Amino acid sequence: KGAVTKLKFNSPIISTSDQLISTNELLDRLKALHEELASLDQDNTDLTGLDKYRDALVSRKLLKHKDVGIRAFTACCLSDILRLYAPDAPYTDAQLTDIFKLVLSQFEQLGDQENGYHIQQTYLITKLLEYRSIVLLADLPSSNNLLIELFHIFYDPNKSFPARLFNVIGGILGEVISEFDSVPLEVLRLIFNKFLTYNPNEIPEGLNVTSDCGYEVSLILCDTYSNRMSRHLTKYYSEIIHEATNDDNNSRLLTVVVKLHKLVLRLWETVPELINAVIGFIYHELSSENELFRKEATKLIGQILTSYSDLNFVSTHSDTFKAWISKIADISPDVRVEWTESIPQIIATREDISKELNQALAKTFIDSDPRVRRTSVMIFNKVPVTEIWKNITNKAIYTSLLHLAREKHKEVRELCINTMAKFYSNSLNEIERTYQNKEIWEIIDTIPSTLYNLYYINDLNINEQVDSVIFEYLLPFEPDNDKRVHRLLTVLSHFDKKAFTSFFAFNARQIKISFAISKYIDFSKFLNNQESMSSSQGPIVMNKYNQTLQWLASGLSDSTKAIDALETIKQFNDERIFYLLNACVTNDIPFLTFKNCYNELVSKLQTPSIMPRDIAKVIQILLFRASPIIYNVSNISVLLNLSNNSDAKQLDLKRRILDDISKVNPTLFKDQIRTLK
Repeated sequence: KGAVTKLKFNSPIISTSDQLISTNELLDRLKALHEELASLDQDNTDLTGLDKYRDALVSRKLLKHKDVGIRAFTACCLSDILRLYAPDAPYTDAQLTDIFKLVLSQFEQLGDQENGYHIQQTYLITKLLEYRSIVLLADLPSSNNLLIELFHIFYDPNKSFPARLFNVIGGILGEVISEFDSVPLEVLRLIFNKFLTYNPNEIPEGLNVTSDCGYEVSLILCDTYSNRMSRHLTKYYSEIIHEATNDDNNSRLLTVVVKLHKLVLRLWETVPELINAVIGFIYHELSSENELFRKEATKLIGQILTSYSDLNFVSTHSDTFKAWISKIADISPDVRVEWTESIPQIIATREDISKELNQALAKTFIDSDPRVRRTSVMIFNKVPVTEIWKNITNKAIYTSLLHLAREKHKEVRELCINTMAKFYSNSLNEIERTYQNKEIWEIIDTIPSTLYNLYYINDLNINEQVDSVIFEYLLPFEPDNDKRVHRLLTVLSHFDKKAFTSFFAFNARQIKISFAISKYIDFSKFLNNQESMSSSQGPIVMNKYNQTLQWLASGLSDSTKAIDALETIKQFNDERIFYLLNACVTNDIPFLTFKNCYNELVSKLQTPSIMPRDIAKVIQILLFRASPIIYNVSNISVLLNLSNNSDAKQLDLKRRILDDISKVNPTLFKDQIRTLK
């Protein structure tokens, strides 16, 4: 009881009828008492001649005093009283609650506008944490309520606390909760909901210095006090699902589970150290009876594998990861698709996995359900070709791709043809060849040959597709004149006998179709003026042109779409269009000017019995079979011996091509030379 320091303050604080103390005087006195009790040392101090104020600083007349100042100083004085006397704990539970219920009022006022006493309030919250005198609130018959109130004060939106106390607030709420074993679910919501209600990088502005207390606090507790929050996180997730399931509403469980997943997703992006607390639940969700939950669980893990994190998932939670990829055989196709729909992002976000993916995708490309196979081929469409050759490298993958080209399913077949097509084009204008990647090229080089084989199954639809596709990726109409032949050879490089026969056949028809469109216009210009409405060939030519238009419309899926197309063109009778069209079939035409007349021809038909749109998509795919593309000026490029020796895999092609181009009929060939002599 005897020390070196002693309380110097010895003035009345309680105002009675006999002896009263004005507000100001009492305010100043409490100020002195406060400033002194703060300098007093815990150990070396009398403390004996202080009890007088111990029983005075609890008078309800002061705790609920009008003037905020008195209550402020009183709270500061009490904070030190608990400090000094500690651990003796002088005040009883009753008196203690009245004090902790007053301090909360201070924290509440600390958020509101300055009452001219924030300094004292700041000292309160700070000292109450430094001396750990705030934990005393944890061991009370009303700690639960005081806890909920404590959090509501800081997490109160209508409040505005300085970024300076953020670290302090996290300490208060941190130590106070670290004393609880079963924190009210109400408190948990308030703490976790911040990860959902507040999401940064949402509004691209100038500084984003806005910041938020509730959020930062949640992070402090989930980071600094993760060891104690993880235990509660499991309770929260478990309690929520529990509450929503028993809920009279049968359409709430699925709505709440989706949020929890989003919460976990956010937690993993901020504090992936707590995900281990509820990682177990998810694990079983995947193999849960209800597929919906399995679908959501699969989608969740799929989103986590695409979010930035200081920690690794497949490394930390490998048990669940294997369960994730194990959904490639899930009974529910929806779960399968939901899975395959995440691969694109993952592959474009990480390269960590290149084994499980190739093993799963291999089965996904041959799954019974068409939906998944479609979502599988979509990969080569969404994710860039580059990332494709880098990540996936499985043999079955490519093979299965080109395999679906001959599949009965249309929607899948169509998408496939187009995909594996553009893929081939981009697989040559970006990725090169090495001593290791060439192991799979034998599949990408056989693509052009494959497409041409589709002409054998004989199908108006397929044929049209192939035609439009080839001249869209494989053999383009740009950019120069040399590179065309260069690639034209790289395309015909890996070609089987059927590929060539069909290749040449597709050309042998071009000269015939050309002889048609040519006359088509010669018979179309029939109405350029009165000629033989019933004179010359009127009764025969009419049925000549009318029966010739069906010829070029017999190789089209919708013949009734062509006969009406060219028929309306006959109605227009515009010499212009007739010129371009005719100037695109007269054979022997500079590839350059061809692209000019063609491009302008299809563009002039746009936005003019039905929309001309059809006429365009019909005449276009009709010209690819008519107009000469490969059998033109390209002859000179190949005519010029680009090789003096070696590279025999090119000379044989030069032969294969020219040898056939000459077989067309030298009927006109051996004539030019004669006129030249």
